[PDB]
Amino acid sequence: MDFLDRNAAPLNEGEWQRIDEAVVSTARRTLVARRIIDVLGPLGSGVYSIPYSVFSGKSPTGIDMVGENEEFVVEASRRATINLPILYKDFKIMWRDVEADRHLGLPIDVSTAAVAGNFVAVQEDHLIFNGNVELGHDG
Amino acid sequence: MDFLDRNAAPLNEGEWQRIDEAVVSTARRTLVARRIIDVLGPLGSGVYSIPYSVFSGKSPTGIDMVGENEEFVVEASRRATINLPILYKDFKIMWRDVEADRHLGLPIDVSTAAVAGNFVAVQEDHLIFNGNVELGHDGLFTVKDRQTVAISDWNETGAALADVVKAVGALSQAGHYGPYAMVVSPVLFGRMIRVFGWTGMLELDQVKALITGGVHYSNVIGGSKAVVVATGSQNLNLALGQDMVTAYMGPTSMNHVFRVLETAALLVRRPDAICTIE
Amino acid sequence: MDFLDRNAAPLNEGEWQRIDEAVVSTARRTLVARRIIDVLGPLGSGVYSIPYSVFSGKSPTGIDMVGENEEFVVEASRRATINLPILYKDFKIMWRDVEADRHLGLPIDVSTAAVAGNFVAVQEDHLIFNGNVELGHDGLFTVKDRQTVAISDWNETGAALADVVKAVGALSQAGHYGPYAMVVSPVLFGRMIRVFGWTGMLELDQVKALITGGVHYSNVIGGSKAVVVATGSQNLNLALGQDMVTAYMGPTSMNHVFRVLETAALLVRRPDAICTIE
Amino acid sequence: MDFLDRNAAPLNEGEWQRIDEAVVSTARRTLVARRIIDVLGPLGSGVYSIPYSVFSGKSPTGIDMVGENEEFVVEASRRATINLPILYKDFKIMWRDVEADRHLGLPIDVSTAAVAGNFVAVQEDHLIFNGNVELGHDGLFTVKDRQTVAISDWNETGAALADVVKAVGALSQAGHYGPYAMVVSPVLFGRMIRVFGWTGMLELDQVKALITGGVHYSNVIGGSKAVVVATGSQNLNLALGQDMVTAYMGPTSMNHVFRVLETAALLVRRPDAICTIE
Repeated sequence: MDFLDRNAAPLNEGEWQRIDEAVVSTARRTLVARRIIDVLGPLGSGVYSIPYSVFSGKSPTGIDMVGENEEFVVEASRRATINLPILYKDFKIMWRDVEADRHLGLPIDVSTAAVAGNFVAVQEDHLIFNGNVELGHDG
Repeated sequence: MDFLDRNAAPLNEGEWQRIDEAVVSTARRTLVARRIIDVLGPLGSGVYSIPYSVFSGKSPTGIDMVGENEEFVVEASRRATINLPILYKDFKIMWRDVEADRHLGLPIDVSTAAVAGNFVAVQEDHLIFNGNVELGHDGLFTVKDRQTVAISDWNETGAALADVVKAVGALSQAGHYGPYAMVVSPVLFGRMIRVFGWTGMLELDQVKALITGGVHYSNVIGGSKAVVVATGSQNLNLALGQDMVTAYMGPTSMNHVFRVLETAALLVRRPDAICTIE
Repeated sequence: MDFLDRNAAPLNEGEWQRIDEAVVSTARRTLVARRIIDVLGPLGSGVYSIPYSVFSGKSPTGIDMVGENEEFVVEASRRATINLPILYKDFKIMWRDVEADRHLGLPIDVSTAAVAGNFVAVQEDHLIFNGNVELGHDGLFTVKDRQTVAISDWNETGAALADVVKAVGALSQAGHYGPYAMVVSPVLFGRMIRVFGWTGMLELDQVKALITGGVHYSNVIGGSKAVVVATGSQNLNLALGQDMVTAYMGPTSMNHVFRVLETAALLVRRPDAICTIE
Repeated sequence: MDFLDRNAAPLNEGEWQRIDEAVVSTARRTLVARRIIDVLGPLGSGVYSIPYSVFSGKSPTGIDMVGENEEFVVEASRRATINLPILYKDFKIMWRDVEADRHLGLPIDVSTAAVAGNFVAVQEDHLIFNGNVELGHDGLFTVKDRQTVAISDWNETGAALADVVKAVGALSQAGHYGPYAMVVSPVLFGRMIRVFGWTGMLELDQVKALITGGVHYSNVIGGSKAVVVATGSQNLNLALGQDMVTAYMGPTSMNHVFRVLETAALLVRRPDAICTIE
């Protein structure tokens, strides 16, 4: 992916792997929704909005030796759409800490990244359960 | 030149070539001044200020069989220098539209850049017609030496031709023969679209036949005003420092911010070569 | 573009050529909007929805001697997105004829395909000009921030020219200079054909001298109304997904059913760039 | 093409050619219908009958997000078939005149051939506009599902324009947008040549601006009647069979005798495309 700048930053891959693992593990601890609800995708950055069918209707099932009838199609009661918001939060790693890890081996204070991961995970859950007014997302 | 980060923005040069085109094609649409007033330069970014002569006065010409007296030198009624400000506006290509180009193929919404280019061009015109108070510039409606003509009620037929004739009168008496050009606020320009007498053409066609440099219009000029110019680099020029260009500013937030900028200013070399009808 | 089964119909490619030309030669003779408004793309099949930016309102341009203030940023009045509907109608080639009139030496009767192309281009116009209620598409005659001019009684001479002048006033006041274009209901267009003044040429041609991007009519515009549009991809685009094409739909009985479709929507990028005379 | 028997006539190629050119050119000067109804074919030779379709009624049009409903079909409302009669007239060339025009140097008299061509073409037009009872053919004034408009007194100023506006209204209601063409009896056409009024143009030139397919006159439209046609091969056709040709038909006395023949028939694919003003 292009948008994700990972080369102008000073941090090595041995830092990135720690930071991402601290985010992933903090999410997997924090989240409730990805227990009750399955992940779809992931789809990449570029999908701004998704078309999705609404079924919301009760209809029978076919039961015959050859199944002549075609009454039994599942009907999309409405084929609506939704736009995918960004949830984000931002955190600083001090230049002192970077230069320390780059000479003295003192590891980055990735607890910042963990705190950001926790806060975005909380916002993900809040979006899912409570919805949001301004985005118009029903929850 | 290095002050514009043509390689630091994420955009490929095809997208640069679409963004510059989406600026230039709205500059050319929007600008009136460059149709009236000749461009001087462009000079490059470094030219922070320009000295210019102001021949506001009149002084006698010699006539002699011998050709000896030296009183008959032209002065410069004042000499002055004017500073070129930066005109600029910022347009903000949001980051996920880049990925939507990268993978969904739907190209970038450069219409932000077009709207910025329009806002820059409108500021260029606004500066040239009405010099900014804070910078202490003067423009064609603020120059104090200029000719003036009392505007009539152009709701009457032929009154716009009459006032144009007055303005060509005053310009001629100032020593400025044509070709004149004129710019009209659109509330009057609409009133110039009438049949005139039985002459078998519009009143505007009379004015365009007399004002052979053409009649233009802009909402930049206040309502019920017009300005008439004895065209040519002899009388007015528009200096360009850096001609209108697009410059990056790095990422601000995740989004990519770009600046459209131009440095230009009006030097009124002959303040008697202008009449405002008002 | 793969979902159209050129190979599953019985028709050979010469018989496809016949019917595609039968569609295109009826579309060209009826499409207005593609002559008023720029085609975006076409984006290709099934590009289901398009994000776009609406730039109503204004904010100040920066003029300063050095670039130090970041307030001067372009932001849309809203980020927006629109759903591309399908326009379609079907026609049913009878299976007998496909080898009956073959041995009459008749080329396949394409007449229903022409009728389908017609009804497609009619629904296209009806969507673009008049919007749609069910899909919620706003059209040129419905978008709420547009300019409006109260129409004069065009039974007078020059009244239509005066209303066109009013419309170009309301567009130019908003900073949208030409080339404009106009589309008029034929009940009005039939009264714009008048000899004007002593000029010896038509009021409609005076308008075309002013509205240089062209004047047109389509019966879709109900009653006495017209719309004047500041042309160009900066102001409006016709979004095309699937450009108009014919698609096979398999047998039915043994008769062959064909579909003609296009997917298109109106991108009102600038509501203020439109004025309706009504 | 055995029935032409061109070798059995005495005439050489240069003697024959002018007889065909005399026929063809007078047909071109006479055939009104082929200006406004498209020729189909010509087909084979003499082919006895053709199947065709009537698309009466007006199904709605598909605007939908998915394309689901299949009701939007051109519903072939009823099948039909028609038989192509021969139209013919015979012209006769005396052996005395042949010999005089071969030894006595005179050019061969062909003044009969063009009169046969004329009486043929006038019969073809009378067929197309008025049908034929004995064959059960119907024409533009006799097809049953056509629109009608009550003709006003075309001695009043503007009456013909107003009635054509009514007819174009009715065709618009049928969903036939243009281009329209129209054919008028001479008694009315001589009433369309008036100054329409202060509009300053002939009423006929108003109608020609509204009826862009052109206005025509013909003998076969008896009395105060006119017809308006939503042109194009999707609404009407003329099917020729054998396009107008001369056949040698064997001596009587020593006089050579020739036949001019035609096989055209009217296909009324959409009886709603026709309005008669009567």
